[PDB]
Amino acid sequence: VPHIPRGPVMADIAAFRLTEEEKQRLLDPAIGGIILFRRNFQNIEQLKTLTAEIKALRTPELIIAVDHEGGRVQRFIEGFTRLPAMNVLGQIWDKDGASAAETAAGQVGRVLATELSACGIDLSFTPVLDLDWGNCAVIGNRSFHRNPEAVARLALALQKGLAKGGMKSCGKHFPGHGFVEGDSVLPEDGRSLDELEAADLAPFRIMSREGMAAVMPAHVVYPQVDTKPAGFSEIWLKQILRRDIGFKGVIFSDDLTMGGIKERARISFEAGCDIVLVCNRPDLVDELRDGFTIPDNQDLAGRWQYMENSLGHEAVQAVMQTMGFQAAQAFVAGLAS
Amino acid sequence: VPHIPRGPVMADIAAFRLTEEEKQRLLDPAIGGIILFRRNFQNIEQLKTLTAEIKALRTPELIIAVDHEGGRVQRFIEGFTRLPAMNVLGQIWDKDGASAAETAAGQVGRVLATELSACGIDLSFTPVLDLDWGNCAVIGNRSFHRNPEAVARLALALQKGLAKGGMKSCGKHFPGHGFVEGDPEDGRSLDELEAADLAPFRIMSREGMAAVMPAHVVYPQVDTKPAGFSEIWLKQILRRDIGFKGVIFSDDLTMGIKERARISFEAGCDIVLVCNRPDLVDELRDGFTIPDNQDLAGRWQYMENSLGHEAVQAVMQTMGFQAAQAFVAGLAS
Ligand SMILES: [Zn+2]
Ligand SMILES: [Zn+2]
Ligand SMILES: [Zn+2]
Ligand SMILES: [Zn+2]
Repeated sequence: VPHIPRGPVMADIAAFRLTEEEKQRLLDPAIGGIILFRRNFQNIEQLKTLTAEIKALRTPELIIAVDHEGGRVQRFIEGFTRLPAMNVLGQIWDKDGASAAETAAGQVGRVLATELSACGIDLSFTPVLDLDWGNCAVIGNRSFHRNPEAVARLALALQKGLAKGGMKSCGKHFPGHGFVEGDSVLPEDGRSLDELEAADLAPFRIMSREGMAAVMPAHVVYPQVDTKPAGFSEIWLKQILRRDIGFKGVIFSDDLTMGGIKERARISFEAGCDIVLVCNRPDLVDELRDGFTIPDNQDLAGRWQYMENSLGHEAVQAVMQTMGFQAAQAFVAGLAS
Repeated sequence: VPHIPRGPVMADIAAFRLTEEEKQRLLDPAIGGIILFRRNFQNIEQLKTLTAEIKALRTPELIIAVDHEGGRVQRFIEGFTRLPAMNVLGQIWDKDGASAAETAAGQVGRVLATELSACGIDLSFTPVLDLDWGNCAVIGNRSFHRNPEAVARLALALQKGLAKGGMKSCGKHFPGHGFVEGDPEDGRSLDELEAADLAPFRIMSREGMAAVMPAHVVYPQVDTKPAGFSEIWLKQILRRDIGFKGVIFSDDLTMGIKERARISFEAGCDIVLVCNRPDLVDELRDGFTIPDNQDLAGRWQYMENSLGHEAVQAVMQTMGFQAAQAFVAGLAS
């Protein structure tokens, strides 16, 4: 079982089980982790088998992630508790007050993460910290609330729940996707940095302070700060996110599928990304990995490691048998109806 | 004032008033219409001035469109009635029953179209006929309902309202954007789409829907080309099988351009949209051959607003319209 450091590329796979070609690809030093999609999911039993065999290829084990937010962003459905859209928690905040909503967000996080950890998943790419300005359809119900104070506190409560199911969090989309319109393309947020500090960046600050492991940048240009999109901007990622905010976690790149690949990757690392995502294009991963120079980043190993699931298979299966977890499942299922 | 047929390209503009360069571009025979966005809107007074000067360049007048659906897809805010997201009407259907929800959809259509016609706009790109399978975030609240029967009936009621404000409708996104994840491939069979997602498109086409926008989605069991570039979807299924006689607008071709345009026309689109990239419109239009389409002129004409300058301003003064505005405003709060 080869001992290889986790590389700075997050790739993906085609269907329900690894091909021999995928096995060889995932052994390349360039690769440190995998993102799964709905096309990789048939049922719980099959997913466990898939994650186990990904994990087995090398050490430290490849990090496995998925987009389980809730509502209309939940890759794995059959055998999982159906998760409410995050705005449902924003609505509880409005109706029953902040305390009830925090408690509810805690439960949602616990159920979401715990069911994924049972299947060998390390991390869910959640929460959305984007504010509901009432402008962006693609975000839409995925946002907790309009108010940055509610988004922050519900995001923290969700994160505590996620940690009870073994997972860290990944905030998105830095520095804020909520103000642009998004219903079709690369959109423009025309506001000043001061305006974003007052609202959209506040949850990112708060979450970073409280141990958020990772961040995904917005596919959005903010011309008052930089004409480069956030994912390709030294200003956003190094000046603002690292130095000013103090964030020590992973910065994922923008999806590099959109020079060529290699050039797109180099620009992302230069802008300050730790890891680059390359999805639905194993040909580009092949092109990228051949003769690839792993850029100098002594912080990469620890950043990957921080996202490893803290819970073992058996401890999570055991806690899923308890009355307390079953009650959490029923509660969370009820918020999704 | 040049007499030029409306070409098969729908282009756009940069800001609040036409530049001299945009005037020259919009005079090119390739262009037949304009889509406006939020960046083109400051207030009602300025919009009227903008549409008037677009209209004045040539005859027949360039068709002007906009994405006013409701909720988080509503380009023009200040001075307009704020429109509810379409799922709000789906929720009324569930709570208060189909009849209340149809009545509500009627009012929303009327207010949406009427306020846009007052500003010189011809068409809103609505309704979304995509089903709420709970899969697609980009559609999200923009969909009426999960059930194809409710989507169809609310889309019909909305369409009747739109016609009272002078507008035809444009159903989207054919053959159905609701099942894919959207935050892309729909892996289902044609039989599965006939059973649900295509039903509203059939119903709406049967009841006189004038236009359709195809999905930026590949359905590999029917064709590995996306719906917008598929002879199978647009000619075999939409024209011959369904019997649709209206406009097929392309999806946004901004992703060379000439080749992308040719494929869309060959696949069966009437008109191609090219947005946020006036450089690509320039590239496209230079030495452009307007493809053979004897139905194009009449298809454009059918989308012209049916109400005049005076007629719409007059109906906006009536008690009945004011009541409609208040009702619709209330659904959006
Ligand atoms: Zn669309
Ligand atoms: Zn985006
Ligand atoms: Zn995203
Ligand atoms: Zn789409």
